[PDB]
Parts: sequence; structure tokens; C-alpha cells
Amino acid sequence: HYITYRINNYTPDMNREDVDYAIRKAFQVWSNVTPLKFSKINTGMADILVVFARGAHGDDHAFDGKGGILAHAFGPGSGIGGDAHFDEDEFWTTHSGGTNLFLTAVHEIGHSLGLGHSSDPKAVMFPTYKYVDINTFRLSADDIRGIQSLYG
Repeated sequence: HYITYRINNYTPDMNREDVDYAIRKAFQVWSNVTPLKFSKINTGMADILVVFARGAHGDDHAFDGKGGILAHAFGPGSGIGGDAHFDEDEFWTTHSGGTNLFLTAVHEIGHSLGLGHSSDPKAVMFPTYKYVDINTFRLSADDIRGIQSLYG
């Protein structure tokens, strides 16, 4: 049972190979905590679809870039497999600012990929993005199962 994993739209910030390994971490933490796998697959949409909406009303009138909601809603099932849009009302800023580097992708995508809300204080379980040094990057209990076998 193998699953496809990819990240559409490469954020033009650093080296493709450099960021590639970084952005991969986000999907990794969510992968190792879920019954699936990530392999090299061509761009043809499968399981996860990285969707974005900025500037011009993507698809239809709506505007996601600062004019809707912080992070995407809906989880794995019905509302698309799992689309996580980044850079809309936060932008890539200092680790101690709006968007805490690609790290935010972990929690961000958590909404689309899974839906382990929990809302537990004194941890990242909360619905809000919790800062975390890339060095000490890691997920605590609960969240590990909050996505494992979601809508299956």
C-alpha cells in the first residue's frame, strides 16, 4: 500500500533542493503519523493536491489572500483529499513572526491533510500555530493519532 506525495507550486525563496528537503519534513511528520508513504511521483494529482489562491480570485470570486480564513478548513474526506494553501495572510517571515518558516506547513497542512483539532493547551494541540525551532522540530502525542487513520 503505497501513497503519492508531492508539493505543487515551489515557493521561490531558496534553492529548490534546499527547500525541497524542508517542505518534505512537513509531510513527513504527517506521514510517519499516518498509514501511508511518500514516493517520487510525477505531477498528475493523487491523494494530496497542493492548491493555492492569491491575487486574482482563484477559480471563482472569493479571494483567499487576506479575506476569508487563516488556515484552510475541511479534512481528509469529501472536501478534497487534502489541500493546504500557504502564503496568503502571513507570508514567510522570521521564525518569531507571522509564518515560522516552512515549519508552519506541519500544522497548516494539518487542517487539510487531517483534522486533529484537539485544542489542548500547553502544547501545539491548540488550533493556533505554535512556534517551534526547526532544530527541535517534533510532534507530541495525541496529534500523532489525530491524523493516523482519518476518515477511513
